[PDB]
Amino acid sequence: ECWSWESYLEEQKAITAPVSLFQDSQAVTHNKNGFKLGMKLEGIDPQHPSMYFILTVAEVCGYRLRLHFDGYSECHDFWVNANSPDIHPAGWFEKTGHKLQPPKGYKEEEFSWSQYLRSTRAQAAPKHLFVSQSHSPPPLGFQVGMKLEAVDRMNPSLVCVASVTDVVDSRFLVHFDNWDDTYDYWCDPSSPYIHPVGWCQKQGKPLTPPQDYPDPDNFCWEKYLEETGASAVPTWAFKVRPPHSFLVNMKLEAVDRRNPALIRVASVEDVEDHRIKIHFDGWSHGYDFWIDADHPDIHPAGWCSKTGHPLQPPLGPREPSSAVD
Ligand SMILES: CN(C)CCCC[C@H](N)C(=O)O
Repeated sequence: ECWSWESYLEEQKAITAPVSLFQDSQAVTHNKNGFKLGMKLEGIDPQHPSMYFILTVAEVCGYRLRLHFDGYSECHDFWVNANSPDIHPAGWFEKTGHKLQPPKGYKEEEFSWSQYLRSTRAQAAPKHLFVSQSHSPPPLGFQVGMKLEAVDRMNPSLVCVASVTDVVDSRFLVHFDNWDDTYDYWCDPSSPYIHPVGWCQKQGKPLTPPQDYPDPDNFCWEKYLEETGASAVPTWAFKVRPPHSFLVNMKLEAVDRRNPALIRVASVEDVEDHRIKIHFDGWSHGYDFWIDADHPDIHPAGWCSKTGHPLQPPLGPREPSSAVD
């Protein structure tokens, strides 16, 4: 009850990033978190986006939850918001035609929700909590098998030959041809990271062809499209979003990248058209990091208070790891 945004702003002569700068999903604070400790469900592996696993609610905190990969090590646990599009209710993969990576010890054929729930004596999280159940409209113009050019987010200076390999509700999965699946990332039509076939060519940018493509220097889209019999995502399907309007020094709240259980008071350290650099007030600049303006883990001031999540105040002066802020 002691720390408060109101007096911090007066003390610092600062301003917060207006709620209007965030996506509705990042700002909404009046939804109830119906998830309960022990409930089971399905979800994508954040580090291997094309794979689906059985997950359990290991912890609830405000509008967030910590999920655990059944049968596996706790080191894989991760946090998501209750309105996350990356989780689905029990039975979702079977209904949508997706494959499942069963719990440790199980074979994909030995898994059955009904029996599993009995063996574990648990309940499945009710369906009415999921925003994504594949009941909504698919992304206009993006179908499994189409080709496009996309930025490798792990190596962002590369624009590469890619394919759509999955579609779930209003989002699709970008995959880099002949490269490892862990480079995949879910995306939507307004993403600034995707471009139609030929973009690089009109921009003078070098295009990164499929891994080990014969005579990589002579890569030709027309040729590749004939070889694969695949079509390119149509140009009209791409509807890139406008650059965000966050300004340097605006304050907000952001999940700690080192200990995701925590959320800290933060400031906009720097900006790009679609990214912002986060600085945790009072902490060393060595911890500042870049992040997409639409990332689900940044929120407007007051989010923690309204959702019931603890908020870490600025680090005290002269403390270890601090910065004369
Ligand atoms: C195109 N992209 C999906 C992969 C780029 C990999 C770069 C480098 N060989 C590495 O392995 O880090």
